[PDB]
Amino acid sequence: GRGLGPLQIWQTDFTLEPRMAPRSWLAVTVDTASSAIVVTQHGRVTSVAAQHHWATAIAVLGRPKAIKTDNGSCFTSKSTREWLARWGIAHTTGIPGQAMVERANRLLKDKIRVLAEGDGFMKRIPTSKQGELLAKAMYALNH
Amino acid sequence: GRGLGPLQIWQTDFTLEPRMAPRSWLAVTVDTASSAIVVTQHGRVTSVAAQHHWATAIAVLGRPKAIKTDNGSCFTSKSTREWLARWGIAHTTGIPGQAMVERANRLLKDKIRVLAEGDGFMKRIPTSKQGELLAKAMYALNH
Repeated sequence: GRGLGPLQIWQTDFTLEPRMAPRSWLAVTVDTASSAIVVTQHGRVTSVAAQHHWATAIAVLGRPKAIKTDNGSCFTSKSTREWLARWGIAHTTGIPGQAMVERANRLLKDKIRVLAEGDGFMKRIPTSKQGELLAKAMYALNH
Repeated sequence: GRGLGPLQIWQTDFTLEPRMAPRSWLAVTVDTASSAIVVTQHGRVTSVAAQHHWATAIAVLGRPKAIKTDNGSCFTSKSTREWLARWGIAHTTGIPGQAMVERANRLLKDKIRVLAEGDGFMKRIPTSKQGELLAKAMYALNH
């Protein structure tokens, strides 16, 4: 039960991280209630990538009441609008307001760099090592 | 803080689900403290698949104190033993004891079937639809 606790509102963004190429587009959600982050990697910034990301974020965090994004085409497309309506999730792009996800993006890229360099990867992370490294970064920031 | 709450012990298993082919091996963790489930799909049952799965489960659930599995080769290999030691996670295969993960396996396969059939997929789920369907099943059982 929420009671008087924080409203179930996420912020979501994409951030480009070449250390994670070829799937260098990181989709990042921050739960504004808890500050928990979910991150997934994607080859291309698309509407369907956003939807795949949120499907995973819902599995992890539960179904939010609302999601805040910017006005990027992957978020304002008919496809994305319909996907969010299917889920019953309200969507805002703010006042024509997401400092928390901007912070998450920076903390995540910094952590990825630190972990990668720790493993001796000074440039791109080998593809076979990326999934666990990304999960380690998410763990590091959440737990 | 745990206080007097349940110990941070997981149960993990693999279960084969042809509706999810070609990545029909589902790695399933249940957190015995909360009954939360994490599921990932894999093409082959291997030590590294187990490790990839747990990396994701740690991102979602936090680092457990211990994990219970059976004596399958993917769990008792030198590779897996070393990976768990790297993380500082105790590993048991029990008394030469994981009813909760067996229940999770059944609830998950039943839910996958229901969701798939709801979408009109009476046999294998099209590959492009599997990730979101699996995430939906995980959501359904956790939230």
